[PDB]
Amino acid sequence: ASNFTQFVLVDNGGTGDVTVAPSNFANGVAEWISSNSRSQAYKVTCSVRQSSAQNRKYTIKVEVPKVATQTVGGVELPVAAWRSYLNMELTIPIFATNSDCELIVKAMQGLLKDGNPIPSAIAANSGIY
Amino acid sequence: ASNFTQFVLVDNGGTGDVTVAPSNFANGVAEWISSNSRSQAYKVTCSVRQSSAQNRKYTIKVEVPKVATQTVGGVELPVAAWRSYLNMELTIPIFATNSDCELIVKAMQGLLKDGNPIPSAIAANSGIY
Amino acid sequence: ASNFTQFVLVDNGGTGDVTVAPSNFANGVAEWISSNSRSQAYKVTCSVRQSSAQNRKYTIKVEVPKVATQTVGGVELPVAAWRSYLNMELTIPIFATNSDCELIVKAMQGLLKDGNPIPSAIAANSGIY
Amino acid sequence: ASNFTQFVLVDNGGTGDVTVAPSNFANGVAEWISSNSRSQAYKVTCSVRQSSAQNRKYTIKVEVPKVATQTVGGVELPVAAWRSYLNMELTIPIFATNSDCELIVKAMQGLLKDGNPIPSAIAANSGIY
Amino acid sequence: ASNFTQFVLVDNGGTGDVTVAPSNFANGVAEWISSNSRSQAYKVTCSVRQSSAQNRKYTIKVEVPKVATQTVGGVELPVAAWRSYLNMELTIPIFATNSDCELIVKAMQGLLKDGNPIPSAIAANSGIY
Amino acid sequence: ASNFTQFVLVDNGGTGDVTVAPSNFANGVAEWISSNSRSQAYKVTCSVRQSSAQNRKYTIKVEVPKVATQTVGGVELPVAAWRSYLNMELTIPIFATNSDCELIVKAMQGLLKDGNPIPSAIAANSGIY
RNA sequence: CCGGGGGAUCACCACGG
RNA sequence: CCGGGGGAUCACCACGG
RNA sequence: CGGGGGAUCACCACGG
Repeated sequence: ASNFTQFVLVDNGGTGDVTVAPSNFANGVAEWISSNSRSQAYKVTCSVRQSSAQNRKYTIKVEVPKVATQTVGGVELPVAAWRSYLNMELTIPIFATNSDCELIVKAMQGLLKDGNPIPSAIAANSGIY
Repeated sequence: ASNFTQFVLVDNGGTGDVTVAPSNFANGVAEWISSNSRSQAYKVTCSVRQSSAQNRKYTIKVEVPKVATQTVGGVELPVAAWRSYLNMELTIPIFATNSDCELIVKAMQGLLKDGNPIPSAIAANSGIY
Repeated sequence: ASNFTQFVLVDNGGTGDVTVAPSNFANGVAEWISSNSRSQAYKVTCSVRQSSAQNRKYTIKVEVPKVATQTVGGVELPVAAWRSYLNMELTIPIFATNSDCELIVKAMQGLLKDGNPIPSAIAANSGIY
Repeated sequence: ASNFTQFVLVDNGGTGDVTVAPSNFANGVAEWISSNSRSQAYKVTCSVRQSSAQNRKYTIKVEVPKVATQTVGGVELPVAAWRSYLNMELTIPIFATNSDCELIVKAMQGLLKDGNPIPSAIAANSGIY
Repeated sequence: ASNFTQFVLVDNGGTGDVTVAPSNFANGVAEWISSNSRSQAYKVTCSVRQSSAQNRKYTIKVEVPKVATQTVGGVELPVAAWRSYLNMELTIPIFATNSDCELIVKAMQGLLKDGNPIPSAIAANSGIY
Repeated sequence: ASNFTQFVLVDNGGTGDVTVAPSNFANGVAEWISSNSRSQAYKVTCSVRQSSAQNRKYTIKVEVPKVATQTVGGVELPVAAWRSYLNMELTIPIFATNSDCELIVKAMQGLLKDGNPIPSAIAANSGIY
C-alpha cells in the first residue's frame, strides 16, 4: 500500500474537523497541511534517519495556527495571529521488534488520553501538582 | 485539582496493563515510573516553564523498555540496546486560552490515533512511502 | 504533605473567585498562575533563603492584571492593559519559634484587615490623612 | 475625616490585642507605634509617591519585636531581643479605578488568608514543598 | 499518594517524642524539621540524583541538637550547645529491582537494631573490640 | 563487654535470614561478612576516630549484593552492576554523654523505621514527591 | 554527529563536546 | 563528576584524579 | 548588604 495518506488531526465529531493531507516529500521530509492558505495552514512533518549505528530517530513536527485576518496597508490578508509548535524526537534501538514498537505507540497514546495528568494540565494552562 | 496521580500508560485491555505512578518531584519536574528496576521501567517526566517573553514551554520525556527477550530483573547491557527515548517539547504562545489549549491537545491525540500514518509507520519499524 | 497546591487568591463570594494553581518550582522559586491566557493571568511567586547568619528571608511577589483585548491590524489578542505589582520581603531571625511566627502572620493579617488605615487608603486611590 | 488613627495590628481575641497609634507624620511618612517602651514597640509606616509618569507607589513597613529584658551590670532595661522586618512596595497605574483598587486589596487579603500556602509556610518556619 | 510526610524521628514512647515535618523542597532537597526555633530544630534532608550513567545516589543528612539557653549581651536566646551530624550516601545500581532495594532497607535496619554491635558501641562512647 | 560478634543483618523472620560475622580487624577497622564469595557477600565495616579537637567520628560502610537473577558462586561482571554501597559518617562532639549518644542512635533508628518516608522511597526505587 | 526541564519567528540558531 | 577509616561551624571546604 | 531608588517586575543603575 502506502502510509502517506491524509488523516484527521483534530477530531471535532464530523463537524469542524481539521483534516490534513500529503503535500510534500522533498528531501525525505514527509509533509501534510490542512486545506488552507499556506499562511493559515496546520502543518505536520515527519522523517526517519539512522541517527547512530545502533538506532533510528523519528523527528515529528506539528504546527497549530490561531487564524486571523490582518489589515496590512489598508488591505485584508489571511494570517495566523500566532502558532503553537510541537517538536518531538523518538529514538528506537534497531533491536526493537514490531511488538516492541507497538508498545511505544500505545504508551504515547496512553500519555495523552483524555483525563490523564499531562493532557489535563496542558488544557488548563497549569503545571502538575 | 491535583493532577499528579498514577495513570495507565499502556492499555492492554485490563489484563497486562502498564500503570505508571508518581516517583519524584524534585525541582518541579514531575516523574512517574512503573514497578520495575529503574533499568527496565517505563518512565515519564513533565515540566513547564516560560521559555521566553511570549512563549510557555512544556517538556515531556518518556522512556520505554525493549520487552522482547527481556530478562526480568536482570542486568542487560548495553543500556542503549534495551531502551527507546521520546523527547517532546510543546511551545504555546502566552495568548492561548484554555480552549486554544484543548484544541492543541486534540491535535496531539489525532496525530497518534490508531491507524494514522505516523503511529502505523513507527509500529511497523518503517518510514513513509 | 504539600503546601505547593492551588488556593483562592481573590475571594469574590463563591463564583467570580480567582484561583491560582502551581505552575513551576525551579531554582527555589515557587510560582502559581491563574487559568486561561497566561498573558492575562494573576501570578504569585515565593521563596526563602538564609539572607545572613541569623536571618531567614522570604521574598513574595504578586501581580494583578487589568484584563483587556488588544486590537491591532484587525487582529485581537487577550492581553493585560496594565499590571499592579506587589513585592514584599519578610526577615525572621532563626531564634523565632513557631509561636513567634504565628504572631508575625497575625500582624500581617491585621495590617490589611478591612477597615484599617492601610487597606482603606489603597482601596481608595488615597494616601494617609 | 481621617484614616491616620489607631487600629488593631494583632487581633488576639479581644484582650492581648496589639494596638498601634499615630505617632508622627513628617515628610510624607505616616508612622504608628504601639504603647509603652518605644524600645519594645511594634512599628508601622506608610507612604505614597508618584514613582513615575503612570505609576503611583506605596511603601509600607512593619516591625514585630521579640520582647525581652536586658540585664547588664545589674541594670535591667526593656528591650527587643530581635525584630522581624516586613517591607512591601505596591505599584498601581494611574488608570486604576476604585474598583480596580478594591480588587488589588482583595488579592492581598487572599494571599495571607489562614490556611493558604504563604501564611502557612511562614507560620511554620517553612518554605514551599 | 505522597511520601513527603511527617514522621517521628525519636520514639520515646508517646511522651517526649521528637516528630519531624516537611518544611522545604527547594532545589530538589527534601527537608524536615522539628517543631522548634530554626536554631534549635532537628533537621533531616534527603535527595536522589542519577550520579552516573548506571546508578543512583541517595544523600541523607540528619542533625541532632543539644538545646540550651544562652545569654548574649544580657539577653537570653534559644540556641544549641552543639550538634551531632549524620551524613550518609547510598549508591544503588539501576539494575536493582524493588525486592533488591527492600534488601538494602532491611540491612540498614538490622545494622542499627538495639543490642547489635554498632549501635551498642555508639551508645557507650566506645569502639568495637 | 566485647561487641565484635556476629549478628543478623537481614531479618527475614528466622527463615532466610542473613547473618554477618567477624572477618577482619586490621588497622582497627572491624569487618563482618556473610558466607559468600567476596563478590557476592554482605559486608559491614566500622571504625571510630577523633576527627578534630572537638569531634569524634564513626565511619560505617555496608555493601549489599543485587540478588535478582544472581548466579550463586558465579562470576558476575561488571561488579558495579551487582552491588550497592552505603557510606555513613557520624560526627559526635566530645561533650556527648552516653545518654546523648543513645538519643542519637534512636534518631537513626527512627529515620529508617518501616513505613517512614526515606525507607519507603528507597524500597520503591523512587524519590520524594 | 552527540548533549541541555537551551532559544525560535519552527526542518532553524547559539553554546558545550 | 569520581576518590579518601579527608575536615567542618554541616546541602560546605581543601586535596588528589 | 542599603535606599519612602526605577521597572515592562525573580529585572536594572547609583551606594558599600
